Amino acid sequence: QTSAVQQKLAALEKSSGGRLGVALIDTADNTQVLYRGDERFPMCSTSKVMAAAAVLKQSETQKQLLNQPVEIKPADLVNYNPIAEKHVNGTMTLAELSAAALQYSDNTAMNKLIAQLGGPGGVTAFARAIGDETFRLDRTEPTLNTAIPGDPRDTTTPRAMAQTLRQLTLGHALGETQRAQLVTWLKGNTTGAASIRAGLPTSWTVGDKTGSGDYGTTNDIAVIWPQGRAPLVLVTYFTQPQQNAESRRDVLASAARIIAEGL
Ligand SMILES: Nc1c(-c2nnn[nH]2)cnn1-c1ccc(Cl)cc1Cl
Ligand SMILES: Nc1c(-c2nnn[nH]2)cnn1-c1ccc(Cl)cc1Cl
Repeated sequence: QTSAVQQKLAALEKSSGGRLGVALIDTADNTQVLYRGDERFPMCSTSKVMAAAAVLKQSETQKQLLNQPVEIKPADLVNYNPIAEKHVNGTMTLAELSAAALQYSDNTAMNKLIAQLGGPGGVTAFARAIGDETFRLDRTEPTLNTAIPGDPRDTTTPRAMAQTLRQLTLGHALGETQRAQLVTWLKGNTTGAASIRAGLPTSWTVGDKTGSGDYGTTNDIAVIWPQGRAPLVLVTYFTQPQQNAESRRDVLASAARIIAEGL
C-alpha cells in the first residue's frame, strides 16, 4: 500500500544527492512506512535519546539519581557545550545533563550520561534490554559523529529507531513517570523547527531530537501528536557522499511532508 509514498521519497532522495532513510509508525493501528528502513545510518546526536532514557531507567530504582551532582571540569568540554560550559569547575545534576543533552544538544552533557552508564557499551546494553538489537553506540562525543560511509560504529536503522522511540515515549520501556519526563524533554527541544516539524501541519505537536555530523549527516527522530488521531513516530536519517557536505534539514522536512500527505 505504501508504494506511492515510497516513490515520492525516492524522487526526493534522487534530487538530494544523498541517502535518505525513513520509518513511520502510526500508533492508531501500528501501520508503517519504510524507506531504506533496514539500512544503517550514523545516529549522531539522535543517540542522546538512548543515553537519557538509559539514565531514566536507572532512576526507576534510585529516587534521587536525577538530583545527583556530576562534576564538570575544564578538560570535559568538547566541541559544543552551551550549557556545560556555564558549570565548569562546578556541577550539573543528571536531570540537568539530560535536559541539556536533549534540548540543546550539549555534547559534554552527553558524555556525562555515557559515563554514568559505564561507557558507550552501557548505552548499547540498555538498547538490548528494551528489545533493540540494532542500535550500537561505540564512541563518545565528539568522535561518534564521524559518520564515515560504510562504518557500522554509532549507527542504527530507521526501523529499529522508530520502534525504540515508540516504546520509550508511548509504550512501557520506561516507568510512567520516566516516560512522561522523556516526553516533556523532547517536547521542549530547541533545535527542531527546521527538520521534521517544518514538514508537518503547524497545529500538530512534536517532540524530537535532531542530530548532525560529518558527511553532511542530518537526522531527526520525532514523536508527533496530530489533532484528531493517535500519535505517530517518525525517523528521518540523511547522509551524503562528501565528508564536508552541508546540513540538509530541508530534506528531512520534505520527507516528513511526503509522509503527512500520505496519511
Ligand atoms: N551541530 C551540532 C549538533 C546537532 N544537534 N542536532 N543537530 N546538530 C550537536 N552538536 N553540534 C555541533 C558540533 C560542533 C560545533 Cl562547532 C557546533 C555544533 Cl552546534
Ligand atoms: N502502511 C499502510 C497500510 C497498511 N495496511 N496494512 N498494512 N499496512 C495502509 N495504509 N498505509 C499507509 C500508512 C501511512 C502512510 Cl503515510 C501511507 C500508507 Cl499507504
